[PDB]
Amino acid sequence: LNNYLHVFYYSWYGNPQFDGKYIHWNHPVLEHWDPRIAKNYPQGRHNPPDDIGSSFYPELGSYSSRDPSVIETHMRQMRSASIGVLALSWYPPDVNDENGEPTDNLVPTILDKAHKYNLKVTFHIEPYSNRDDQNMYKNVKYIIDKYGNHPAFYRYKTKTGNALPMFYVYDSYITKPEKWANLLTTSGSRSIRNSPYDGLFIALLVEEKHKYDILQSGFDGIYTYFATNGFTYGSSHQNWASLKLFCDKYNLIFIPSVGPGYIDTSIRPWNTQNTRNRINGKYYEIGLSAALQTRPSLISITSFNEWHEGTQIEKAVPKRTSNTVYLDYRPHKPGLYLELTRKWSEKYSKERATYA
Repeated sequence: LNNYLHVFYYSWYGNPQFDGKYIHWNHPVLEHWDPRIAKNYPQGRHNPPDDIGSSFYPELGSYSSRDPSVIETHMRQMRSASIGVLALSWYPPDVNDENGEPTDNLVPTILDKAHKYNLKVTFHIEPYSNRDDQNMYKNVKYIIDKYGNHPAFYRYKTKTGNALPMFYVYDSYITKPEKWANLLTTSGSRSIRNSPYDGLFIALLVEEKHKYDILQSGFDGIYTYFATNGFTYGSSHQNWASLKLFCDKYNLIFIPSVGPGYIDTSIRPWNTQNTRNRINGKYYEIGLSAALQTRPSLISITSFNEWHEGTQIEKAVPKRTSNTVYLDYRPHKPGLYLELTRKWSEKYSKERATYA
């Protein structure tokens, strides 16, 4: 199993059988700002189980994230792809994304199923409202306290030989660098350094200018997130060679993010310009290759199951309804992207042995 390969996991899906209502599968269609353009595009909410807010359709159907057999199936799928760590999208207690319900309750149940299958869980801290250094302190404390002692809880073994919690921080540039300094540098106001709530904090790099923002802040590494090649400076594959060199120069952990494709037109119908076709896994493989060539300490995959954005590697079946033809993995099997991940996971693990 590959402890140096991470996948972004989402636990925000609900259905009537396990939740009493659909959550996320019933997604609003997001109206365009200009009435002239919005007139022409679908409006309202998707009506599951047949009509979901995705271009693809899951083998497990419009599933609930809290269904224990679903979590188990997911774990087995990851296992079969040689992914060791799942980076769990996280919001604080009783907070959630705008189309979801709080998901911190699932964490104990997710950890259990992860350990059952010898997987590790790390945390992907979402931009919850009024996130700053203070409540970031509180929430890092929360995570390490509640979940730190669980056997599935992920720690990365440093060069020093000290195993530390990892935190991926999405949209980290929202908070000013000098506020992050309070949390992330040794002399900071509310510094987590050399305390029991220490960790490797990974900042999201969108733009070139952020290199210096991140340096100031005290972050331990950078990650690119976006599946779309060339959507941002960071998600452009060509800029990776450059970013690796920068991270090695200032002792940062560079974690590139690779995706199978992108299509979110089921919930943003104008946004065809950002669609990247999977071209039967060739786009995913060109991604992985580019990521491997940087000789990185870790690699991340966007995503396991972001169904809305069409970036999932989870199993997907062909499906057609009264007025939709879902995209599928044909001519290949439902497990294609898991099967491809495995091949590249193994190549990576054998190569990584020679730069450790």
